[PDB]
Amino acid sequence: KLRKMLDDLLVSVDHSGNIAVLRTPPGGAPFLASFIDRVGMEEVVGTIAGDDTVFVLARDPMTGQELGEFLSQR
Amino acid sequence: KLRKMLDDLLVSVDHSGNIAVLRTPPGGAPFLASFIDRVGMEEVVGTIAGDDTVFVLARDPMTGQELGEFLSQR
Amino acid sequence: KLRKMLDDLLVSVDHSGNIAVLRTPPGGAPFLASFIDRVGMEEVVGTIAGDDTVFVLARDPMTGQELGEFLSQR
Amino acid sequence: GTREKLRKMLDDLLVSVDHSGNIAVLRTPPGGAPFLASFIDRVGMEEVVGTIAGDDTVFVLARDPMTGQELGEFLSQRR
Amino acid sequence: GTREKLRKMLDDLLVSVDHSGNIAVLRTPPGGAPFLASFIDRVGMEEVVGTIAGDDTVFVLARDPMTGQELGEFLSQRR
Amino acid sequence: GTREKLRKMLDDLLVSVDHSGNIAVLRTPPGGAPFLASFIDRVGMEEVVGTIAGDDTVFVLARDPMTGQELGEFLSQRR
Ligand SMILES: N[C@@H](Cc1ccc(O)cc1)C(=O)O
Ligand SMILES: N[C@@H](Cc1ccc(O)cc1)C(=O)O
Ligand SMILES: N[C@@H](Cc1ccc(O)cc1)C(=O)O
Ligand SMILES: N[C@@H](Cc1ccc(O)cc1)C(=O)O
Ligand SMILES: N[C@@H](Cc1ccc(O)cc1)C(=O)O
Ligand SMILES: N[C@@H](Cc1ccc(O)cc1)C(=O)O
Repeated sequence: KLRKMLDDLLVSVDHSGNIAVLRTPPGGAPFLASFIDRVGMEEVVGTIAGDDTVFVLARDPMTGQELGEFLSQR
Repeated sequence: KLRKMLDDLLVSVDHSGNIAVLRTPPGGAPFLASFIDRVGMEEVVGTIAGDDTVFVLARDPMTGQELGEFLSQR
Repeated sequence: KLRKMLDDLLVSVDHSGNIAVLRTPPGGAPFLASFIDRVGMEEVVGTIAGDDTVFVLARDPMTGQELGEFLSQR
Repeated sequence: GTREKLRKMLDDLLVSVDHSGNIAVLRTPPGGAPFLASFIDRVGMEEVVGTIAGDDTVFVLARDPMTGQELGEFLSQRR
Repeated sequence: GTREKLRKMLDDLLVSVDHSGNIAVLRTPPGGAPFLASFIDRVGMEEVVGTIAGDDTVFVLARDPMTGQELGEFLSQRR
Repeated sequence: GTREKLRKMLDDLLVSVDHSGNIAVLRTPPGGAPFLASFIDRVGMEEVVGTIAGDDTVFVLARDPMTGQELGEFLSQRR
């Protein structure tokens, strides 16, 4: 469950333009991001995970702030 | 040849705003992206590869959709 | 010091839209990016590092060009 | 606390443990290896010389004379 | 099919093979190591305890009593 | 020049060196392991079979019969 992953891994959410930024604990980004990819959300154009940072690309016309609010809401 | 790399590695292309998103098979993103970097395309501001996802940043005024169409066309 | 890291690691800076792109020597991206993260700059929404490429997301209304100019200026 | 945290990390991320020679091999779910390995590093195991995470695999190097197997067992007992 | 795919992977990604002790070391082109290693994991080699990919290098741990060299040879013969 | 560059790399990135068996283990600051390891690869050490970088850790495999320790010492002497 993404909801469960998000309580353990989502340290914070931020945004700018079409991107939602998710912060995780150290090394957490690929574990969280690949789980997002498996959910298969239509508004999620794609994700890239660094070490502690995920960039999630929102499908126009959704903004990165809206997208990040939906992930933070879970 | 990028054309050849793209038939073996490009599972799909997507976009939003100034970003083209390329999906690859598992672990394929850095192999595909670094090969894009070596091509040296003026409209490609840069790329970042995750595991199975490449973000390619299009130079304004080109959009991520146009850029992704040119890569998908190869 | 970020200033010192930037002379050793910043090969070039580029931009498009809300993103500043930093190029590093091979494998340098996570070393440079995590150091940016530790600085904690309010306009930096987040960073993701690939191998030789950092994407830095600028907080609206700052552009990726302005942000990249401030990093290049250090 | 650190121990309760390690135990929960291991329970949620450690799919299996294996070994060969002085290496213990941890398997995780997809993307999980840096998350798990980062934390292991942070607990400060004297018997661990170091770790490297891939995507779903960690190699944990055992400090001589300990073996990869013994390392693995130590970790399994923390679950 | 899996074998034809492994063979093509190896032909296109394996620049060289080397070894030391219980480790086989695969070299790839730039960025190629996770692509190759992911696939190796997926073929299910019983003689492989696990793999870790860097950027252009994979370490493949051989299951005791097999050696890194023997592993390498097995892989070379699949090309 | 390559040597002055290696020396500066090592001085700035090598927090510590350790070993077990045929592996030398390099510790770096955060994110530093691919930067350091890339460069090591590029200097062409005959005694190095290969390297893999994580985030803050590199495993350097020593070419038989050299040991992880001896490798480490060689690198320490370049600082
Ligand atoms: N936040 C960036 C930079 C980073 C890289 C390595 C780290 O250990 C920490 C941060 C990323 O996750 O890609
Ligand atoms: N698509 C993201 C997340 C991801 C990370 C690890 C994976 O194994 C799979 C997907 C990326 O490539 O960075
Ligand atoms: N520039 C991209 C692609 C890349 C990946 C692996 C490399 O070795 C080089 C480049 C990134 O840094 O993610
Ligand atoms: N098991 C290897 C190879 C791998 C790479 C990428 C993957 O998505 C999956 C597996 C590692 O974790 O490095
Ligand atoms: N060979 C090592 C170090 C390396 C890191 C990044 C590179 O781009 C190249 C080499 C690895 O694959 O981890
Ligand atoms: N030391 C391990 C685990 C690790 C992963 C991510 C980190 O940010 C820190 C440590 C490695 O370098 O792979």
